Amino acid sequence: QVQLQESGGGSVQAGGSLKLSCAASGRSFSTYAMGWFRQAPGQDREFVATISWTDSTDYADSVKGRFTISRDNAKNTGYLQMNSLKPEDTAVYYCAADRWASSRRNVDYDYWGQGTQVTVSSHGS
Amino acid sequence: QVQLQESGGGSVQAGGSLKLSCAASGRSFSTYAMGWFRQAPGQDREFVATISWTDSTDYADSVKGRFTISRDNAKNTGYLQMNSLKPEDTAVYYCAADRWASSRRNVDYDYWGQGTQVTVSSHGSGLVPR
Ligand SMILES: [Zn+2]
Ligand SMILES: [Zn+2]
Repeated sequence: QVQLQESGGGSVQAGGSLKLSCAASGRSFSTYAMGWFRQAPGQDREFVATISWTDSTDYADSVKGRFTISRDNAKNTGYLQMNSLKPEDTAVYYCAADRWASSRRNVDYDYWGQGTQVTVSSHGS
Repeated sequence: QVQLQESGGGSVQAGGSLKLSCAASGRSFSTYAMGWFRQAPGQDREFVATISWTDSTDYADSVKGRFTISRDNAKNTGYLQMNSLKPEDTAVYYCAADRWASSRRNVDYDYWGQGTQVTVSSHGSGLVPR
């Protein structure tokens, strides 16, 4: 089992950047896949990116070329670098982990953080 | 002569990251030094970082190892990547440009943006990184 804690959220101008971190506590972090999901109010919790135990990555089409997922097993930490942020990215961002799956389905991850709020302004504001 | 506009500011959790951009309008952007300066409440506009027209960099001791200044001459844009943000970093951040400046002095830069606000939460709100 792992416990996860996200950090790095904020409220930024469109086109800006943020970096989210997810700090894991528990045994065998290197054996977990890590996922990022996001939920806007009155919307379903959606796949953003995942990284496998071998650093194989997967991204939603909506964030390809803008977001980068990574991990540092020595720090038991995962990261989501978010560049060229858009108002469509506003949401609570959750990190999730699982040893038995590495998919784009939220039901396939059994360990979740509490979430970090990301807010992005309108375009050209 | 260039016109500058900063973007990318915001409010962020202590320990987080931002990236500020400075878009320049005008001729010969690649011939200008670009500086970032910041003004916290009750403070003067202080040097943060500069990049010369030959890509030579200079950082304030308070941001060395956390901030990275860069430029994209093809996009007439400069950048300030800010990692491991601290409450000490809360300020209005200004970009400045000059063809004839090789100093940390705000009087050596003749072209200024209007500023972008950066607000970092309290130290206590930050986690202990591994
Ligand atoms: Zn599972
Ligand atoms: Zn000058």
